[PDB]
Amino acid sequence: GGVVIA
Amino acid sequence: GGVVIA
Amino acid sequence: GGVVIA
Amino acid sequence: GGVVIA
Repeated sequence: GGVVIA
Repeated sequence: GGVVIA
Repeated sequence: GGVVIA
Repeated sequence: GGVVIA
């Protein structure tokens, strides 16, 4: 599970 | 370039 | 599990 | 370049 702002 | 959530 | 701002 | 949450 995760969140990426890139 | 990329993003992987796996 | 994680969060990345990059 | 990249981000991996795995």
